[PDB]
Amino acid sequence: GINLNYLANVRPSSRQLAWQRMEMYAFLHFGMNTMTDREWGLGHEDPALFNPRNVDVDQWMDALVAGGMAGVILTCKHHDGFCLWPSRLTRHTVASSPWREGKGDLVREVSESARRHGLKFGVYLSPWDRTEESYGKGKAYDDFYVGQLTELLTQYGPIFSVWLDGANGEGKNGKTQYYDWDRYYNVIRSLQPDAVISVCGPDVRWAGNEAGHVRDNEWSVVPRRLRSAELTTTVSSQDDDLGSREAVAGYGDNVCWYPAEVDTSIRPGWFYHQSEDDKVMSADQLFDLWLSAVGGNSSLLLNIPPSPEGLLAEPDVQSLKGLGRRVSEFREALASVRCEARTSSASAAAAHLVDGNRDTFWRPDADDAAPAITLTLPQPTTINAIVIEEAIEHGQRIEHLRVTGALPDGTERVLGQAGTVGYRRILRFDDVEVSSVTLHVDGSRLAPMISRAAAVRI
Amino acid sequence: INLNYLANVRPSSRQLAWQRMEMYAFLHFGMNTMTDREWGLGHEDPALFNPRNVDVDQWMDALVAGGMAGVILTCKHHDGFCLWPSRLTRHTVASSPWREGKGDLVREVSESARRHGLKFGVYLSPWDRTEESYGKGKAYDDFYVGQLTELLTQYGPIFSVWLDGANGEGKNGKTQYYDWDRYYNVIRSLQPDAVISVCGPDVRWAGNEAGHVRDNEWSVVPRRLRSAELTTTVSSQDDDLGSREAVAGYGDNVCWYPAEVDTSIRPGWFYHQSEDDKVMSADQLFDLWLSAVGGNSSLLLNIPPSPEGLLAEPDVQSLKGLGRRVSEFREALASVRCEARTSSASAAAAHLVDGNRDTFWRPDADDAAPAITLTLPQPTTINAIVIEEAIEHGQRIEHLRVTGALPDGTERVLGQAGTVGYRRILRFDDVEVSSVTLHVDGSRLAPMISRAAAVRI
Ligand SMILES: C[C@@H]1NC[C@@H](O)[C@H](O)[C@@H]1O
Ligand SMILES: C[C@@H]1NC[C@@H](O)[C@H](O)[C@@H]1O
Ligand code: NA
Ligand code: NA
Repeated sequence: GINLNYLANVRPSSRQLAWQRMEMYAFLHFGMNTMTDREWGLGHEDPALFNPRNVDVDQWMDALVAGGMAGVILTCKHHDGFCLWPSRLTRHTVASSPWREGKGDLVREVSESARRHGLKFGVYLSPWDRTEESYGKGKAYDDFYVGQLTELLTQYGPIFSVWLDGANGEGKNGKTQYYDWDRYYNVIRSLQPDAVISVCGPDVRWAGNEAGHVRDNEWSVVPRRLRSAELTTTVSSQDDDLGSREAVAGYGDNVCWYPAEVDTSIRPGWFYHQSEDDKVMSADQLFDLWLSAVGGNSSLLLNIPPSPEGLLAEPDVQSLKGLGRRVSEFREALASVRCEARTSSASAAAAHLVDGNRDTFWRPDADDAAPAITLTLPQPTTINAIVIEEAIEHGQRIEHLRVTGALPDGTERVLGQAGTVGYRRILRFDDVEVSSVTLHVDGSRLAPMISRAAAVRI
Repeated sequence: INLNYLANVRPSSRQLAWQRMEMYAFLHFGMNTMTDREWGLGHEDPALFNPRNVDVDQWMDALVAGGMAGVILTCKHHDGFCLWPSRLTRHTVASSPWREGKGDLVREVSESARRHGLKFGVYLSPWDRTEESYGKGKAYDDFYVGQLTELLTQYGPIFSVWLDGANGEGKNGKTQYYDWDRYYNVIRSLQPDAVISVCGPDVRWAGNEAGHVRDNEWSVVPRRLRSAELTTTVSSQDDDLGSREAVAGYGDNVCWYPAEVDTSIRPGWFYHQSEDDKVMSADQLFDLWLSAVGGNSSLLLNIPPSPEGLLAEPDVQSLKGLGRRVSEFREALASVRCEARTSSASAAAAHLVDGNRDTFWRPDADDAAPAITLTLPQPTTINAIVIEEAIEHGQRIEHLRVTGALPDGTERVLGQAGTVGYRRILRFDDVEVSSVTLHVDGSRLAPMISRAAAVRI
């Protein structure tokens, strides 16, 4: 009652695959709310309030390179409506502020610094707008919104992500703006075709919470309706199960590649509050989050907000530095781990599991009824995770994995189990000394294609 | 008019990769080959599909000698006979005596194209004169998506899915409103790198099937053109689709949708022995290649195999001569020595002459007369200039005048063109010159030019 030949062959586009390989990148919420100490601004704030001191975006970018970020998404306009560049379409921008004597352009500062530091740059441009007078008027706000997309996507170099937040607090009897999303997506495709359009867009799906929670099973192949879920019995982005066989079977081919992005902040708020400088996630908590998301088929978008004194604050910088060192050490441990890989079938391809090469993989024969990989360590070694990666250019297929370990006395234990793998599963467990592990890939949609398997000590 | 928008409309990665193929082949083959028809009536007996000695390697060798980059097979034409054993119908090769009923011509072509280094594409006719669900609405969308799913998952990477808008039902036949959006989700999800062509958003049917190339071909056109073959009107046939006058009213409702000129080596698309004396010559095919690949148009050239299983000798000879003339042109081109000088931004003049498609010259924004002079080492007989825009970043040139400085120090106007886009090849009579100057005197914002050359074809 399920079409595996379709589901098992749904694949990322070029832009989705390149985005997936970024793994973790940063959010920067900065703007009028940094000055008023707000999470949501009421709107119509006086631009005179936007006077941050000593802004030094290279300090921001140095910290994000120390945390191993692949890129940065700036809030160019948040829901309050204040624009961080001198848009020709509104006076509610940095050109009406005293910052840099009215001659400032923070989108220009950030995008040029990001480029010098080897970080890709993306833009957040809030659909909801509490200041713009055309908002709630229909086509007039669509024209304004498209004009501001055109400014951001033509004047600031390559854009890797356009992030379209669905949050809207108009509520009961407030303004109604039916956005022309289709029109917006033609603007973004035409002007930055390599960008991913995220959240209220077709390329990247909001994981469904903002607390850093990661699903036990995260399917990148989901009903196509989820691309509309944030745009205006219901299938919602927050649902735990979006892509099981049970959930998707009745949609047939009305399914697509729409992979999750887990967005969360290093502080309780998105914007900077000095009151929260003792509530900054530590390096160890950030690394547990990175292991959970980037080892859970979810890209990680971590926000770190600059203060009204122009900097990323010292606790945040320390946590970023710590996170980048933990991830650098883990990636070197992964790259350098040695073991002999043996397989249940197709032994000629076993070496593709342990070659370091994300474009080679092992695929069991179609009649291998118990696909498995055994990784034998050079001597008894203490491990506490396995890492497995599917060659997702060709689809996402794994549905269950059981991991067993053979201990040095030759007895065996089950170390852990997982459902989905996708871009990467990092299955963690208690520290255990083993001579070998066996990954039993005992549920899959058609034969799985695995580009890496490893046993490691985090 | 909004030049900051229009001058920045760009191809997607798949559209850029497709444009770099330049020319590739169509193979119209199937039931109509056996019935000697251009359009089949439908419900033909599969026993009539009995070609002798089908040898797809003979076809792919001939396409490699013609310099094709890939091949698009008619997997199912309007008559509805399928060249692979689909599970969705019995109107296929499985019900024919070919290959004792155990054949798959889509497999044979796709595997032989891969062995020959040719990309593979699929033509799957939306109009179907046999399939029972045609005209019922969603039941035909289910059949059609089933067949896309077979073709896009069983045969390796697919570079183009070619969705013909031709339909001969007429006023009292069957009515089928295709679910195009559903079809595009199927093709994007199974073959994301494929370009969806004709009745699709990635590649635009040029609007004739005679090999005619527009004087001005804009890849940036009103977005409504993507729906023009899907059912004052704007039509794919209009000579002017993208001038400032035609597009200004549309604002941002424009997109990148580049033209493909499709035509056949014979008067018909399928093989007719009667047309064996009507095969275009190598010289005719190479004039068509210069016109289209020098006219911001991809060229899709059909060569039809016969009921005897092969591309016929005149076709092979024409393809061979075409490939020889193209290779000689590419070598005359890579052989030219010239110094480039520019009107502004001299630091990037060398990007015009480096052979690198990813470097370009762009004049300064206040250069009022952008120009390139190409000086030859000694007087040299030429008869074309080649100029390419860096189309990854958009299409901007609107007019070009080419002058020649002769060895006596006098000068002439050699020719003029409007658009450039991927490549303009501007041809003129043989002339001996010391240098040429490409005066790019109309553009949407500052143009970005990745190649300028003067050559003798
Ligand atoms: C990333 C978060 N998305 C919801 C929005 O309401 C919050 O203010 C942050 O921008
Ligand atoms: C390529 C041509 N497109 C129109 C169709 O009616 C013809 O038979 C050919 O297939
Ligand atoms: Na590998
Ligand atoms: Na160049």
